[PDB]
Amino acid sequence: VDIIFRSKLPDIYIPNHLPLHSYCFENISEFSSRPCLINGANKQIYTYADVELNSRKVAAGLHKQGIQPKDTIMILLPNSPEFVFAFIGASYLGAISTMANPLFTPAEVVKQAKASSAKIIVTQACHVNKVKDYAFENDVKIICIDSAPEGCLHFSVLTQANEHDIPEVEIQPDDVVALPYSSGTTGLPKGVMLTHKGLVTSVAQQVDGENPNLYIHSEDVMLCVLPLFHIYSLNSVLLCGLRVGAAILIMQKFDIVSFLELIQRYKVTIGPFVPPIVLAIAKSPMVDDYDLSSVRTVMSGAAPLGKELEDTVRAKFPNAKLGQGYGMTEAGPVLAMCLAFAKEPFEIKSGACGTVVRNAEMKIVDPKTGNSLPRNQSGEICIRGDQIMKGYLNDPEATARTIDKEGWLYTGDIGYIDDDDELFIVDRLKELIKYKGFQVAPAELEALLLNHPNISDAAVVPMKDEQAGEVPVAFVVRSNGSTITEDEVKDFISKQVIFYKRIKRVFFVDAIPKSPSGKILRKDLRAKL
Ligand SMILES: Nc1ncnc2c1ncn2[C@@H]1O[C@H](COP(=O)(O)OC(=O)/C=C/C2=CCC(=O)C=C2)[C@@H](O)[C@H]1O
Ligand SMILES: [Mg+2]
Repeated sequence: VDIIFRSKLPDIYIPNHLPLHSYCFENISEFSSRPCLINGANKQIYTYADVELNSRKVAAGLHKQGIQPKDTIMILLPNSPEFVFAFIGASYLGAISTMANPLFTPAEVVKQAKASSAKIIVTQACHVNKVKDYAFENDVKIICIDSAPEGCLHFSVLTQANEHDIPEVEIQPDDVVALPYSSGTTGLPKGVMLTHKGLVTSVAQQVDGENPNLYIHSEDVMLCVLPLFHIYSLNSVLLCGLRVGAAILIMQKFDIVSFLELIQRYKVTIGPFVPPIVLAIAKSPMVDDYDLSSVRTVMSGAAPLGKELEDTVRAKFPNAKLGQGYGMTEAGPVLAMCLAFAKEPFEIKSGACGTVVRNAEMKIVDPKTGNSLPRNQSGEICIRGDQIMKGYLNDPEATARTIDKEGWLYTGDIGYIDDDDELFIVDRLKELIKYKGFQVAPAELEALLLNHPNISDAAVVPMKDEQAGEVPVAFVVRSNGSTITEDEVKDFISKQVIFYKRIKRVFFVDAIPKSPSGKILRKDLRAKL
């Protein structure tokens, strides 16, 4: 029998039959006039009424541009009001947003555009070159938020549409609304189908209930420095923020001065961070010149945090409850959330990544035997609930290997749950590398390396790094007679991938250690490194 773990919070009613926009704006009448989005770039403020109206206008505009229910748009933008309007606009149409890092290489953007069948790409003028040829050859519309080059439209073509022209639509709970990409537990990035039902469930698990797990209210100011094109910010900052009527303070890029100035100036109360930001707060001499006493909740997620950096937060944010959230794109994303963040807070331990969310089930499974494990025993973390993905787009085989027929998602993460129902992640079974919280799929890099005429075999694994958490490193077997150097391997990769996917070290070996099936012995390589 499976040994099942649950939240210390009771299950709540979740209205996950509601479309995502209907749910997130369910209580909008209570805070219609309140600030919703604050753009750090220009200090422009949109109210809740503004954001709902602009999203509806954009929905009508997208319809006019040919977006029908179940069609997909690609958002290729930094954090911005336009990102939000495009995302919520598509939701109103029963359509799908796929989201991508605007700093991706042309090849990376186009691969995702093709895989997702995006009909429109929403971007900035400076990135049109990345997609223009592909878009022309495939009649993909390009919409620019700043200025429109030839063969492109301006975003005003969407915002100038009449909100009353949103077509009648019957959106279903299992309809897809968001399509972030993730490599999951092995292989290449895949389209994660996140549904209305799924995202409503995930948001509710965090912010709804008499005692919400993550207590945020309509007088809070939440920093949005994490990228909205990744699921952590998209769900836990934007969607959760909207649901409770919080103000969301958007930053386009991290820089330490702007970060500190915005916190102090706007009296930021919620700080959703990742470990590199925590480390920057730890190290920067200028931090002591700022008043950070407004911050009442600091969360770290996306990568392990550690003890030294937890001490940093305590010292630098004297009024804050500090803790972690643990998510995975396929999981909706939140698996566990620090109960110190609750309206009636629970005691927590350092190094814990939270307690499994309410309205969900967790088990810990031994990879060797397949047996479910009791408390205080490490194994693979698995989760079950309405919040998880529908599956991978056009990839039932990968879906079947990732979520079983009893509804269990296998995370590829190793951890244990203690007597206080606190979850600790201790290792990663899956091949995924995390650079500053960003996914680096070694299979992608390995495919590139094997394409080189002078490389016989290759394996990409994480190496521990202070600044980035992990960096990708390559073990490379040179072809016979090859003299390819570390720098030459690095340059070959660097010309083809976004910065964070870059190989930081190459180790040249005679053979890549492999299992008798033909699979890389990655744990052995990590032990060596
Ligand atoms: N807290 C964590 N500690 C150790 N590791 C963590 C943690 N959170 C995520 N990870 C790692 O990233 C993987 C998931 O990567 P992915 O990019 O798909 O998703 C994410 O990283 C999402 C994280 C997140 C979302 C919402 C939120 O509120 C708090 C955190 C996990 O399987 C695990 O290996
Ligand atoms: Mg319906």
